Amino acid sequence: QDTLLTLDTPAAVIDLDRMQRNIARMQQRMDAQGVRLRPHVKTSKSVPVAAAQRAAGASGITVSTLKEAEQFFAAGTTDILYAVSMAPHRLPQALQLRRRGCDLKLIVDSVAAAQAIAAFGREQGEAFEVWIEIDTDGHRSGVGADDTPLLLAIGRTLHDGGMRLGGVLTHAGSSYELDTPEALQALAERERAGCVQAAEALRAAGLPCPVVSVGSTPTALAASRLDGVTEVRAGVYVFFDLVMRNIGVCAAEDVALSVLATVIGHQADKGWAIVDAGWMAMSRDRGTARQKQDFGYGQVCDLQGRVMPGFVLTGANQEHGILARADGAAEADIATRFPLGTRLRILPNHAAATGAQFPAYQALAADGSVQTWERLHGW
Amino acid sequence: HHHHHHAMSMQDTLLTLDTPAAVIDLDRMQRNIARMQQRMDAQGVRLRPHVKTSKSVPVAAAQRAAGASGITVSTLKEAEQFFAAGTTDILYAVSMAPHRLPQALQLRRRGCDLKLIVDSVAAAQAIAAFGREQGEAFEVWIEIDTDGHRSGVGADDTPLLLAIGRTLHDGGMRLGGVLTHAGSSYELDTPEALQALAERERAGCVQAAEALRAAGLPCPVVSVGSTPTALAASRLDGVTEVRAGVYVFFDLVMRNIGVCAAEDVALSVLATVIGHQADKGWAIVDAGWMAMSRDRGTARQKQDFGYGQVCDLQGRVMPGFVLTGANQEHGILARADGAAEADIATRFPLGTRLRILPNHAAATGAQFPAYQALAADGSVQTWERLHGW
Ligand SMILES: *Cc1c(COP(=O)(O)O)cnc(C)c1O
Ligand SMILES: *Cc1c(COP(=O)(O)O)cnc(C)c1O
Repeated sequence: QDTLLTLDTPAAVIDLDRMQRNIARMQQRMDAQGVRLRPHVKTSKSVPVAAAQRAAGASGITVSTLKEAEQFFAAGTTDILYAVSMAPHRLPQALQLRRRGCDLKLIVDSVAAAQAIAAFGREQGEAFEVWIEIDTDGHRSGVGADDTPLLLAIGRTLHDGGMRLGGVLTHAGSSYELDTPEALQALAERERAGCVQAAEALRAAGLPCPVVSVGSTPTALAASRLDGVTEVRAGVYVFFDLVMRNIGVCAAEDVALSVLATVIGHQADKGWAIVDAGWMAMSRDRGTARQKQDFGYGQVCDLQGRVMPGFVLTGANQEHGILARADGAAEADIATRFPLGTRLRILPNHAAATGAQFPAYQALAADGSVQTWERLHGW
Repeated sequence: HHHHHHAMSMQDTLLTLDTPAAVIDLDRMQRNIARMQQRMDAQGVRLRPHVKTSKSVPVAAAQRAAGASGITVSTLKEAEQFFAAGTTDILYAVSMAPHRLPQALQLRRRGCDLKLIVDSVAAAQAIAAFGREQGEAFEVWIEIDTDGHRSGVGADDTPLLLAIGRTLHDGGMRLGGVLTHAGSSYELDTPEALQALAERERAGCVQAAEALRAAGLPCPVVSVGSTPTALAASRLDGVTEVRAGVYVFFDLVMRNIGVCAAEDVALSVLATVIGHQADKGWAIVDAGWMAMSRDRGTARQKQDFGYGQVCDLQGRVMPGFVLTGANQEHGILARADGAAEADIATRFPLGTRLRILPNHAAATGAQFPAYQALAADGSVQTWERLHGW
């Protein structure tokens, strides 16, 4: 039996009970709202994590790279949305996946990218399914929600060009800057309204738009109503993290991903315990620094997963993390509290960034045993 | 010529690779390798490169061919990979955890001349007890704290030096030396401050070695270094070797510290423009923080490069454009000075390929399974690197 006492450190540990609670909470909310859940696997890139999301009721997946679409298709998942503005040079890759039987959907937000897809699709005999990305909050990519002329020009380029105009999507990722239920509820409504308005504008122009897809984890969990929406995309919620805790959509005790670390030394005068989880284990993500509670490079928990308020990783080098008091004081006799060899678990600022540092997760069962769940690295 | 014809037809260049990709400019890397080795040769000290920046066999092979002596690793997985590749002289330069002793023993039993470090009496007792139990005289160095950065015994803490040194020597282990790493050098940016810190690091490590020797304890190696202090030390009297790693590529944090120029940076991320927000002057690229890493070490330095400095396809800097924001798989390219470029779509057309210089070469490299090693002829070769532990 591998267990938390036998693993080498650092290790990325998924508490499966916490993961299952998070999976149930999101699926039950999307059912309450009358929409499908299309989880975004870029958080975990792991076949068994996505399998648990599908078993609870999810419908298809969202991926952030074509490498994830290859991985998940090779595992039997065919309903795949690649939710990053399509690069024309990746069209041969996308064509090969569709010819193989993957129902791979692409997105675009410009006439030039829509023309490149439709021209290549006609040449190769492929009616690509393409969704139009809508910018509903100024966060990133997308056609402005009131830019009707651009929306229609892209829609007619796809539809008149022989492609399948499959829907519109938006991602209100500016939700990550918010931290009150009122602000999140309001942004969720702006995301819903803007995505529904773009669908209605396509329809009113006689163009097909069967899918309306919205979501980020915080807006998924905050939306009061989702009229007009057919699916919500969310991914980080499967594990949560401290940035999500600060946004206010979970508690620290809901975070299912932690990094198992061993105490390898101390600086007694400074009240530091040095652990073997540095920034190569945690990642350089410091999202909580700009939030109302800064957790440094992570929140310390004991080996049982009990949060230890007031101890965080105040600093990190590549393979060394510095555990110390959040209150700035030099904990007296730090080595007496955390002897050499003590194992601790660190909750991450950002679950997708920390998970991508590891070749695999250690999925922790109720009996204390672990099973290794590989995940994807690279492109 | 069957092999020849098939090989050509399969050769990648910067035009055919998928993006993002981590590209090493081999000519720049070789200048970096030569420069550090020449400096250590001129000081009469060994260079023991730290492979944690690249974790790539052919990069360490270039360092060894240039004259390096052994390597430094940050994990036992690195020691396993490089020993399998034929590197026998390996220093594991992270405070040794007792639970890793069986793996260290197996590596030594297979022929790896693996050196461990400690900075505590309890760690030295654990190594000596296991070495007695297993019939192994481990070689252990004592880590010295010469600048307040991280691990190590204070250079002037004689009683703790001797306690640890005697625990190892009386315990039947080989007390092989002292080492220090003056990582506070990353907060400096003037040659005055760097030269003075390099002198503090040399003086403190040598002080500890002299105190052990004055107690009758062996201490034949004195090992110092960070890339900034390796490049700044005036003198290395009393030092046997210098360890440096990031110099093999450099990055924008090193450029800001002042120990290289942006044109010495050998690692860049190849990216494609996939979109725009013309009214905000944004080009959107397919290198987000998953490609660049979340490192923002330049944010506190004299020039903030956001998530990386934009260069053209030929690798030349495009002044004033940086990645100002990054999400997982999207980077936001825009003016450093916060003006909205007019006509951003004509400046950076959809499908244009760019190269992004990183804040931190070790952090960006770790995001990739492999580097694309770019030769003078524009040909690339895939150079695998290690991920995980
Ligand atoms: C990552 C992502 C999501 C899921 O949002 P999270 O807040 O990461 O759960 C949805 N849509 C798109 C386009 C994304 O990139
Ligand atoms: C990384 C490291 C080095 C090399 O320093 P760079 O500034 O990273 O070149 C040397 N010694 C130790 C102990 C290190 O961790």
